[PDB]
Amino acid sequence: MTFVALYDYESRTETDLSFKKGERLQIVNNTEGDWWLAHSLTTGRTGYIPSNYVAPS
Amino acid sequence: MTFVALYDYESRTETDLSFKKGERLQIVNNTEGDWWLAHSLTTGRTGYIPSNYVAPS
Repeated sequence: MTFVALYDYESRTETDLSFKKGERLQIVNNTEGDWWLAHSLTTGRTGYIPSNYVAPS
Repeated sequence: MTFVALYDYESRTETDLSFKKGERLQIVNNTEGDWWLAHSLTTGRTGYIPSNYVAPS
């Protein structure tokens, strides 16, 4: 349930978490699901998506 | 490899993808890994993290 940061990470947006190597992090249960980088074949746009919003096909 | 959007989603940041129900989406292989919502026990801050940057403990 608990994880440790392996590397420093600096936030790029208002929503990501900055952290230093060694921090202890706990995953937050979330209705959105894991986020994935996705490319829309329909529109050609690309960006992160909430995985609970999609299904295989 | 291909997914279908089950719901409309409007972008909240510069990095997420907006899409409409029915779009076909392809996952992009990514060095960052899936993103997770996490709470730092070390700093008390909370936000999304790249899962490849951490390890269980």
